[PDB]
Amino acid sequence: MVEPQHNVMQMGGDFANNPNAQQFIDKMVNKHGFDRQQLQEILSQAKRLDSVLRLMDNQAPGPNGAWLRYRKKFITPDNVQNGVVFWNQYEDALNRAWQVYGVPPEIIVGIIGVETRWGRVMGKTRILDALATLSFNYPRRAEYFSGELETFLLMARDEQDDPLNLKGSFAGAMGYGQFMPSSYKQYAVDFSGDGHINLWDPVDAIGSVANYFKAHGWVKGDQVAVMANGQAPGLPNGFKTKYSISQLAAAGLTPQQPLGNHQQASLLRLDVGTGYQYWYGLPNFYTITRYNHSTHYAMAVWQLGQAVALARVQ
Ligand SMILES: CC(=O)N[C@H]1[C@H](O[C@H]2C[C@@H](C(=O)NCCS(=O)(=O)O)[NH2+][C@@H]2CO)O[C@H](CO)[C@@H](OS(=O)(=O)O)[C@@H]1O
Ligand SMILES: [Ca+2]
Repeated sequence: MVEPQHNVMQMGGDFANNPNAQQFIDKMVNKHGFDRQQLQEILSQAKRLDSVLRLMDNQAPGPNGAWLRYRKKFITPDNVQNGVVFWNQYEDALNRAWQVYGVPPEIIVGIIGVETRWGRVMGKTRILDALATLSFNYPRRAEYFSGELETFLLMARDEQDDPLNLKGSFAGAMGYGQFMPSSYKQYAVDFSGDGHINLWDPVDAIGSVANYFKAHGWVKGDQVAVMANGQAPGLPNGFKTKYSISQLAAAGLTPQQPLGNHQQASLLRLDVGTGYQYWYGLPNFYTITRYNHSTHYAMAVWQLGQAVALARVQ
């Protein structure tokens, strides 16, 4: 009947003699009451993906058209049309997310579009393999990923999922919005109302993205970014920069749209080939970068969402 297998203390597989894997198992047992043997069975099947390690290293911390190349990966007729279809298909959920969280449909549609092309590209890497690899064979971010692995196993246990069946990105991101396990834990919501938080359910994903945004400071109705007239070659740029509107004016910039009561902004500079395009980055732009720490990412999400919004009016 019951086979405890207390004597089976050594697991096989790529992480068999990994001290970090063994310590992690001990933690899961002590802290969460996991069965050591069940965990060894799971991790014995986990694969150490060298490709995941190489990519994490490649991503480790002009004008030549850099922004245009990034932009055209997302803003194309095919993509905008698929975005329109997604918006119309889930218009009610999007409007409800707007009412509940104050995050507009274009932002949610843009996020899900850039992340997975609205569910078409969810990822093919087993979350367990990615997280085990990064937790046990990647010292630089081992603590961060171990926390993600811990949360993932707890998630799988709770929602009764086979931890080995779930797939996603090389970093362990999941579903329509590519939520990391910790983001699922802190921000995912059962927006569909069936009692279960499913990152692969478009309705849940819509509400989850909205809640993530509100939690990270999204200001309802506030502008995201305003293009500037003029150039500011001397000034350092990027989503982390901060200048008063007065300083930017002194640098030779003027906003193309009224900035309201905003007194500061980040200076964003996009490489459009023929030169540079300067923008006043407002708080909501920064909020987008909280989802994925990149200026290009945030600008593509916002512009894709706007492109889809306009394409719907037609
Ligand atoms: C919604 C979400 O989960 N966003 C998280 C984001 O996910 C990113 C991870 C990325 C990813 O999977 N990258 C792997 C490489 S590739 O580009 O997919 O090929 N995609 C996800 C959504 O944009 O990663 C960063 C940094 O880890 C997290 O910030 S942190 O908490 O301060 O660490 C952030 O919370
Ligand atoms: Ca649900």
